[PDB]
Amino acid sequence: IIGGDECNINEHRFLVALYTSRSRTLFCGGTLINQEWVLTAAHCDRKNFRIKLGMHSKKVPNEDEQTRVPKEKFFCLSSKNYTLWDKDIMLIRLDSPVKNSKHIAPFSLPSSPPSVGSVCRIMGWGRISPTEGTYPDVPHCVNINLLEYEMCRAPYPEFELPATSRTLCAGILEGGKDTCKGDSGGPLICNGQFQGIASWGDDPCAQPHKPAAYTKVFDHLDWIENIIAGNTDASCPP
Ligand SMILES: *[C@@H]1O[C@H](CO)[C@@H](O[C@@H]2O[C@H](CO)[C@@H](O)[C@H](O)[C@H]2NC(C)=O)[C@H](O)[C@H]1NC(C)=O
Repeated sequence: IIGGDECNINEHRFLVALYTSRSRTLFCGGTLINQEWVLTAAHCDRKNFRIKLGMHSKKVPNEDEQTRVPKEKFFCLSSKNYTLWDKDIMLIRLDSPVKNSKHIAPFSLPSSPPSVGSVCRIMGWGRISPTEGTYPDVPHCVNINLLEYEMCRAPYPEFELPATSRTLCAGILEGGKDTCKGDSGGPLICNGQFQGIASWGDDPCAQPHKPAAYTKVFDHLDWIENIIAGNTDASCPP
């Protein structure tokens, strides 16, 4: 996360870290949405990975950290394909439930739709330098604005982005605050609700007028609810 500061140790109880099984290299964030399910991005999928819950500092672990692994992973399509404007979502059922603790608690799915002009917060253990390779020991947090999706189209002519999407466009027009490498898959919290999943942004991060795309959680409520209810034939919004 560029342009923020270390998160308060109590403000990210739902934030989880995806890391490799062997080197313990952190590669994405994610969000605990109840006692046994996590939402992250489809681009975060790996054949083998672990999920750390209740983590703040990497080297000075919270006493109540828990580790889980995916028992099941769900995607919009059997191909697990996604695009720059939709389908970048993965729902994970944990191998066993977690109990709430000082540093662990889920973020409920959103109950209202996101409103343009809201102020949102992002958080993760990604790079805190727009260019370098400075990865923090603790997660950082920063506030950004929810923009009209139309805003995300013009800055990226190479992607020929369609007029509508299943993503939210968020950032700061003047630059300086942004998601960055290692934060993707993590949550975008807007006006108190879990509204986005970090999908992609530009590199270097936090450039002026280069906002980032976050998969729109709200549009996927039916799909999420149906999978959790045990309807595996559920479909993402067309
Ligand atoms: C999922 O996406 C992959 C990669 O974008 C698709 O595989 C490509 O298919 C096209 C032709 O259909 C070829 O040009 C590429 O060589 C393929 N592989 C690549 C780029 O690695 C695939 O079609 C998609 N799967 C679906 C739609 O089921």
